[PDB]
Amino acid sequence: SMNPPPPETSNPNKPKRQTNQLQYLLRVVLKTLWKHQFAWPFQQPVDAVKLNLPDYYKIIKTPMDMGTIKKRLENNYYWNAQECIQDFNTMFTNCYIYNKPGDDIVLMAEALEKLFLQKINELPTE
Ligand SMILES: CNC(=O)C(C)(C)C
Repeated sequence: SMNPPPPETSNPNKPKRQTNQLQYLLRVVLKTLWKHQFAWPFQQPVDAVKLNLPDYYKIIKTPMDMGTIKKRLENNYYWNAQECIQDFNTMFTNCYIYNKPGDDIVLMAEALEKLFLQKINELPTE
């Protein structure tokens, strides 16, 4: 029922890059999803205490959210685009694993994911 530490956003010994694909992931992909009317449940780690979801972190062992992704991107945490794409996919998958099919949150994730897929389809060549 308690919250775990959030995912890290800093790790000085993890090697890092700033690539054109990672730049697109921030300027286009994250910015597009972040501004959406359905972004709000996804802009920060799930607070299982405030939301009264005592089993959330029993089920979701690889938490991820756009607040974390945003900080990772702003702080150049990633080596490659794949790492960041994986973080978005973990976020959507978690939502679909935890929640009931058809729930509001699922529809919200689906709307964000559709946009994510449309933007990733035009990920620039390196
Ligand atoms: C991303 N948030 C969720 O999946 C809830 C469990 C609905 C708070």
